[PDB]
Amino acid sequence: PILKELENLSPEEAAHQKAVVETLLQEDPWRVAKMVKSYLQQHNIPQREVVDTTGLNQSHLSQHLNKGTPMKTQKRAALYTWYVRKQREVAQQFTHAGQGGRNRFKWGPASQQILFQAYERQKNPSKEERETLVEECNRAECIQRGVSPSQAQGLGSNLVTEVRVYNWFANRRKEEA
Amino acid sequence: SPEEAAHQKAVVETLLQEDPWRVAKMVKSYLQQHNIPQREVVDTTGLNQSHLSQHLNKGTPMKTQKRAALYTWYVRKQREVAQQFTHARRNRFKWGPASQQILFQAYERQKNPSKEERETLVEECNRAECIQRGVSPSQAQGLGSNLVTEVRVYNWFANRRKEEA
DNA sequence: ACTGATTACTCTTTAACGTAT
DNA sequence: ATACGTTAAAGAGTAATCAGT
Repeated sequence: PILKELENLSPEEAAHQKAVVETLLQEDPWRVAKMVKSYLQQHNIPQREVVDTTGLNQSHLSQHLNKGTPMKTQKRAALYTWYVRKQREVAQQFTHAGQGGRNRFKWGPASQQILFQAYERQKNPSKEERETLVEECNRAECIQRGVSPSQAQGLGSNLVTEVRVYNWFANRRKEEA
Repeated sequence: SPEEAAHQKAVVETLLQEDPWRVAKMVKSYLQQHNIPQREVVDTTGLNQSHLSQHLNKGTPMKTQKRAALYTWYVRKQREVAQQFTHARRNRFKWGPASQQILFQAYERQKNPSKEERETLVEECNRAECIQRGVSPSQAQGLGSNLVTEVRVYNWFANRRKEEA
């Protein structure tokens, strides 16, 4: 039971988790709202996940990350709690990945740029052209998350598939009209 | 409405011979003018929400049968509006464009009105709305869910005051 | 009165799907 | 494969209510 014991929280690292939340609760909530959002953009974490896990309101949340819409300390604490825990989950997600022993896919900005330029060359890409974009996009989402491309399976639902690539061109071609 | 019982068939029959995007911009203009929510459409007609919005706003095509259900509702709808304004679905209020520039203009003059300013602004907004729908401002009870009230003016100025954040 | 916090509702956007070649 | 025609899901904007100042 080695890996699951890493997974368990050492009492000291638990006090660190709680300490970080208290620190942010004394910082500018607008300042911490930026980084929560930017992190949610770095890993393309739907707010619905936060709304589901936290118990907050999508609008109050959306308002609080898009604008400096204030929110009471108790509710912000839940967001801050979820934040520090998710950091560990995504860390393991990638770490415990690449080896063998209900979120929706969302196109990341880096991949989007890759795809747009490719659409200019050939709007209806060959299957091999499509696959070569998958890895190139996967790598870009990997380096955007600061992880090695090897741990691409950690992207989870945000893992680019050849089917998803073709769809992008398909919908974007469908948007020609 | 037997006098026009088949006129409406002629309307929808015309409309479906008509260009799809043209009739789509038309109903949206109609909905925007009377501030009718797309919900009520989706509720009565039964077409998919996303499809309707993607069609009324961008030109996404749909089958004539589904298109006919919209046209049938559009023709129908005209009757209730005119009949109800003449008479003089818990839909939610929505501010109409002419009413906003009125309220916005009043904003710079006074961020925090008092009661008498709010209620005078009411009628002014109810005017423009009745005018925007080509009906005498006397028939404002027909605006119904879109009838401006004082509490709404306070809420408007309130919410617009929270803009600072 | 009013700020303040909070929310149900409405709708545009998005990725995905099936059908009929 | 491709085009369509169609849509569940995600999020931001809108109007609103309750309560502590």
